[PDB]
Amino acid sequence: ILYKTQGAVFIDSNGGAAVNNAYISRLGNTNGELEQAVYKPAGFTEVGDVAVTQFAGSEVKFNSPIIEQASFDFVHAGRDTDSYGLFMVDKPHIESSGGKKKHSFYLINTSSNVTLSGVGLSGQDPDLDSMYFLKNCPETARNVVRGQMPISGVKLVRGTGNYPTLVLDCTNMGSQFQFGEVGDIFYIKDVVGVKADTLYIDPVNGNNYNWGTNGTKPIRELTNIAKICQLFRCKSVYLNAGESVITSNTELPMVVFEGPGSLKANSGSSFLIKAGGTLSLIGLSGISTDGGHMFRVSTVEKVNIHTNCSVNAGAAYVVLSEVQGNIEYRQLFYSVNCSKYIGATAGQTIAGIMVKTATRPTGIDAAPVDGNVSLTYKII
Amino acid sequence: QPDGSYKLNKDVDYYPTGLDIDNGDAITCARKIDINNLNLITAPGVKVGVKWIGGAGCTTKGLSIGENTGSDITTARLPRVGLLQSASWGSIHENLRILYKTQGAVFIDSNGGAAVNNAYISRLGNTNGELEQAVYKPAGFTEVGDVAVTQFAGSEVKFNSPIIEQASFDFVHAGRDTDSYGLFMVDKPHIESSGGKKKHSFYLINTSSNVTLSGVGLSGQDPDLDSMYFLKNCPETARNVVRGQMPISGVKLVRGTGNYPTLVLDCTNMGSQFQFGEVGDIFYIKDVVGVKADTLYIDPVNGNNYNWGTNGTKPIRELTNIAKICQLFRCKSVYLNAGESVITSNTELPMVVFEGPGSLKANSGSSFLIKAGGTLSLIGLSGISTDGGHMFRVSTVEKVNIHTNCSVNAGAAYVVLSEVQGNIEYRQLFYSVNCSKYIGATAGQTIAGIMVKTATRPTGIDAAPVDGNVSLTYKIIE
Repeated sequence: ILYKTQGAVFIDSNGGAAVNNAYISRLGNTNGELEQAVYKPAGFTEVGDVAVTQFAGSEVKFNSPIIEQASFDFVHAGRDTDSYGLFMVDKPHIESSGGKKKHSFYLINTSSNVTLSGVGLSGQDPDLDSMYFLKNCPETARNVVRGQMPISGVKLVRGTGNYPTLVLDCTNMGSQFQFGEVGDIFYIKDVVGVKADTLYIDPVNGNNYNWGTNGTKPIRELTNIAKICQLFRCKSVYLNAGESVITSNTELPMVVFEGPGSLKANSGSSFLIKAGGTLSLIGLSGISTDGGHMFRVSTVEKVNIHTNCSVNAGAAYVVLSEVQGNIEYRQLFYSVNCSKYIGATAGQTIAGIMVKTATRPTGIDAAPVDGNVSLTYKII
Repeated sequence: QPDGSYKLNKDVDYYPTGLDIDNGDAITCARKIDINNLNLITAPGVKVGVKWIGGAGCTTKGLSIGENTGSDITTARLPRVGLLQSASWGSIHENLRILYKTQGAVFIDSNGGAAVNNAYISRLGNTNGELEQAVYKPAGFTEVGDVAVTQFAGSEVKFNSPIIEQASFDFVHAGRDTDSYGLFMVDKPHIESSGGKKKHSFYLINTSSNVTLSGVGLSGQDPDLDSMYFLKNCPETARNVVRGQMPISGVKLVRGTGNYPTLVLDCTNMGSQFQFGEVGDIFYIKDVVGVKADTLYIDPVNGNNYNWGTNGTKPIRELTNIAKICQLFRCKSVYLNAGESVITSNTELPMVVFEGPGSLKANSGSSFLIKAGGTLSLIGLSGISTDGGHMFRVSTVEKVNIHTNCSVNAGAAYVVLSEVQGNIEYRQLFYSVNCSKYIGATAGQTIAGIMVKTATRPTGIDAAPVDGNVSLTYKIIE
């Protein structure tokens, strides 16, 4: 199909239908972005030519399509009632002159299974163009990505709606961590068979579009660092120079933090500890808060907090347990300031404390925790 | 031509590249060509059956090349190279049937979106097949032997359910020289060869791949050299993903060259490969999803490092990769068969239960390395000792528990040296222990708890069981 506005449109009942080795191309992409789709689901309101459009419950199988010069390679909506209609594309060969493109898979209220073949791109707008756009896909939906990412860097995903649905299933990422972008990490639901050792943060030069798992492409904010480390099984977080801040309670992953950066909780906010393990701050320029307790622990699992950097909780505590907790805190050298090292909101939390520095609130050597904490050991 | 004119190519070896088209150096005149059931036979010795050059969007169904003349291949009416294809994006070959002598089909340069569906490609028997020298092949492929399917220079043809028979090499595939572009894609290859003669099935050079195994295949008769996969210089960013079902008969999975592992087992149905097959070279496995094993078996006397190690009848021999192997297959324990399992350089131990009659030994001043939190348990072993180095070097800040229920001798060194600001609990149960300190640290404070429950211990350090860089949380002695 050589087309001007839309290549092929698939609507309503098409069960078991197949489209094999299609070759669908606009005649060049000049003014392609100004075409207006004629037959389209109500949820697709974007301007731009569309190679393949599918909606209203249609579930055609697309096997190895070649798609050329399109603003949108695929627009697919699930059925309005129940999101029925799986978007299925196996090894699409997607290309466009000058790298002009808006989205390759614009997916509305739907699930999908796509296998990439290493051929593809994202468009030139550094903000809006992405391989996937997930629009209002429901909580039970899954948009599964297998195969090989393009060799050249792309922005993977953007979306609207309250639920993540993108799944990386052993996706071959190539050099995307270094040269591409995730776009909006919010929309990734889970990741299988893809790992990275370290997440890089840079509050000055970082960019939140980045994956963050390659040092040349750090992210900027702390908002999603627990999510990202959980997804890619990161062992460390590296904080580049400057102050990494939160203004709302934010989870920290249980890993080693290193680098010249510092951590700051503002607006009365706290860092949240939600999983067992060890949190280590090693060699940072420091951590402090402007008035909230520093770490709020909401897990009953064994938590070790290891601070080898400057610590200042002011009038608040280094650790507040919101549950019946089990905590070991160790301060190594540098300095620490707080009214109590550890406290808890109710009836007992067991804790062990070591504070190895002369620069500490000496006056609480004899009473280092509030009444709701009982000590297993105290090494000061 | 030099003068700016154009002449029809009559050169047998010529094929156009994407570059040639763009330069204007070549213009394809092959559009709207369709083949349906053509049988092509050839006098013995003919170089090439079909040149599918520039055939973008052209299609084929039931194209048969080569005659099954008889048992003697040198006299058979078939070409040396069945099919040579380039610049044929969007072409489709259905039910291709090639009987060849040297190379079945060759795909080079731009073939974007091309498919080869249900091909049947076979040499006419494997007699002297190993001596065939491939004619059109990437520079990185220097081996001798016939090749059913060859692909290089950025060609990425989708192979759907091919049947490949009697080949020394089933597939030789190289990624593009500059950027490793060109995914090797084969869904369900049906691979057989008489007398089980074979070099490799997937010889992959500087490339990624996605292969779904269907349950039909083998590896060659050479016990050291023959393996299903050969991964030659695949880059750090490449992945060679293996899905589907392993062959019923044991095979050797993988060998390679280069410094980066790229093979991925993605819910691969291993069948009984742990018991009857071999990994070959564990170095080249990058990661494993949905494949598990409870126990890793080591046998310094009778083991073979080609083995998976996860079945008791096929233990591996050395300790070098036991941490890597336990991480991949999520092993819960390691069984040491009788004998001394030794290291001569610093080697990581997985945080699992070690049992069996074997002993562990660190020679040449080496140490066992503890790099992750959890519990390392040595239960009922014939002992662990070093010839002078610290026994366990801890480089993680996570909670580490060390539980030794066997004889322990670190000599003048420590049982545990923390190289970090550690958090260690050590317990010695019965048997005997010897060391200068149970726990020490390279620097500034490491918290520890210790229990030593045996009378055979260095009693002189009951009072100072750990060095000055370690602070005790509890101490249970006597």
